[PDB]
Amino acid sequence: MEDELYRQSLEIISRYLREQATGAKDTKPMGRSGATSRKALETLRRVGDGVQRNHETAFQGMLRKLDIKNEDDVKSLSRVMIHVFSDGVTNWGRIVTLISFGAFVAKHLKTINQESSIEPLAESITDVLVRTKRDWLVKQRGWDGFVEFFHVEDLEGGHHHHHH
Ligand SMILES: O=C(NS(=O)(=O)Cc1ccccc1)c1ccc2c(c1)N(CC1CCC1)C[C@H](c1ccc(Cl)cc1Cl)O2
Repeated sequence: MEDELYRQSLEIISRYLREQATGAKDTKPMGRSGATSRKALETLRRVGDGVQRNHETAFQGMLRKLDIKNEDDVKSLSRVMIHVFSDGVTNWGRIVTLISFGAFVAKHLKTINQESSIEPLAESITDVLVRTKRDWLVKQRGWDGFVEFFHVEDLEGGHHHHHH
């Protein structure tokens, strides 16, 4: 599961869960390798946000039902996403509906001002995505492949590291 590429994987989804819960789209490329993480946060401003208005009728069917208000309502979902991925589609655009589901669950966790429940929500997506793509994200570089399949808002090109 974990790799040196995982410092560029989890840093896309833990930062976009905070784009919709706290407004933070990031301005400083992320820990270790993170120039691809900056490029992917630019892209999710349109491709992630467009799915918060196309599939959010199904997100409320799993957030009024689950009423996610703890880290225990999130760590129980790390079994579920094994069966949602498998191949996950190699266009990477089908994974965006789980990333924008997680960003709307993170917004319901900021209605009660929690944040230690949104750290395991990024892992319930991404640590389980690199369980089912334990060599396929490593081979395809699927986080750059996500930016190359859209590029709709990465016209700034991301990159140029700051802080860590
Ligand atoms: O690749 C996907 N594709 S998509 O979502 O864009 C397919 C779709 C098509 C039409 C309408 C809504 C989604 C995709 C991504 C994420 C998903 C799912 C599919 N499913 C099936 C979806 C069709 C019914 C919802 C649900 C799954 C999930 C989330 C949370 C919990 Cl508690 C349980 C489950 Cl099972 O998350």
